[PDB]
Amino acid sequence: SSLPSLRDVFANDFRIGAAVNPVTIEMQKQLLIDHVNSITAENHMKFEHLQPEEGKFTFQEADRIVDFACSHRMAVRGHTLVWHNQTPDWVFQDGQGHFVSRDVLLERMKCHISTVVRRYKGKIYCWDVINEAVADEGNELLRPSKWRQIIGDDFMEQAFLYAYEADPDALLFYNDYNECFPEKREKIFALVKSLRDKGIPIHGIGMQAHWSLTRPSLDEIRAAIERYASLGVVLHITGLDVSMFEFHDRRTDLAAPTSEMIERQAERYGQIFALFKEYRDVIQSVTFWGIADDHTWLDNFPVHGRKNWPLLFDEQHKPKPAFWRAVSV
Repeated sequence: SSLPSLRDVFANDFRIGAAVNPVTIEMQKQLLIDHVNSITAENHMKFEHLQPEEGKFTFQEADRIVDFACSHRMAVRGHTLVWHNQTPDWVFQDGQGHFVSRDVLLERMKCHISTVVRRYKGKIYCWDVINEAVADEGNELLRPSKWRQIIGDDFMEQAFLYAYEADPDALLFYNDYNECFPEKREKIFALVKSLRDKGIPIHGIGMQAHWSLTRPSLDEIRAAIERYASLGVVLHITGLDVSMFEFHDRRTDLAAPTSEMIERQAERYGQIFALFKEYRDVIQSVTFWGIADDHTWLDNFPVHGRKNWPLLFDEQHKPKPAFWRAVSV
């Protein structure tokens, strides 16, 4: 009513987005209409929800998400084309059950990318082409995956070129999490620099920002933004949430967040959006992975069956103290 609108507050700085599905669009419709000007599919544009079997395309739920966004003047981010998760086994197998060749997987990759991207061309302005290809642990640069194993390390080059051919007006993104821990930051920077230095059409880096109250520090976030911005790419914050639990905190029995967690989350969100507003010249969109605490994937990850309170609105869709600091930067 008298509440400020997130997209309006940040009109001059970046788009404000939310990850949704057909159910949460109904359940949180008014929040979305009042606050966001960008929408991402939380799951229904991943491989397994678009081509569950070869040649069987299931666009119904993704269509509903795109339809909602377009009927409310919201942009859409496409998430995601090539990922080591949520991809069916058929993609990598032949009739016998063995792994396909590099040429066969490339044909399947191109056909998926072309069919998916062409359908939403001119409604979807950018795509997370490659998701989470960098290793999250160890000394290696690249996480193992059947994509990488079968095609080789140039699978990402091919995926970007395929998406560019299908919609050359789209902004194409490398998207990843823990993007601000220095060791991983440098892997991501190295990987993207490598692709850009080969003329590969990668225009943006997606910072998932699945963050905690403590990690990463404001200094690590600032350094990552600058390190990524120095490549000349655009920056999207693609899956922002602020977990009430650190990585080591696998507690199951907390039925409400403490006054201290709520207060420290407000302060944390205030600091994060001040930092974003400061880098408004290179950050063009900030998407939350949800919008209110009645739906969050953090309820079940990394601990199944608990509850988390990661967003700017509570389960009753009322603004949290985090809301007020976020909009007053």
